Amino acid sequence: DNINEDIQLLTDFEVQPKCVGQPGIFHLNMRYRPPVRGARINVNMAPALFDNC
Amino acid sequence: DNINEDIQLLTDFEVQPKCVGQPGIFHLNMRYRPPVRGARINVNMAPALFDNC
Repeated sequence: DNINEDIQLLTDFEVQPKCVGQPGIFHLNMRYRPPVRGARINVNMAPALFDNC
Repeated sequence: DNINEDIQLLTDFEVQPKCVGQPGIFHLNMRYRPPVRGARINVNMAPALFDNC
């Protein structure tokens, strides 16, 4: 949808309070869309027999 | 005379009103020319006797 807003990387400094976050710790949030299984295909056949309608 | 315009085939959809014609019904018009009997031969003999007329 938006790879820029789906994957975010923050340091531990911008997640934890002031002077509490530790250096070298990162927080990666990834909002991805995996393939789905595919459960049912509801097919609705509608035979058309008329030519002038 | 014209075999294309003498033999015409229409579906029932292009003959009946909208959504009224039934599928699988055809209308064949054939305007043919049958042999005629042959009733009389009016023969008109005209003997010609002159050479310079």
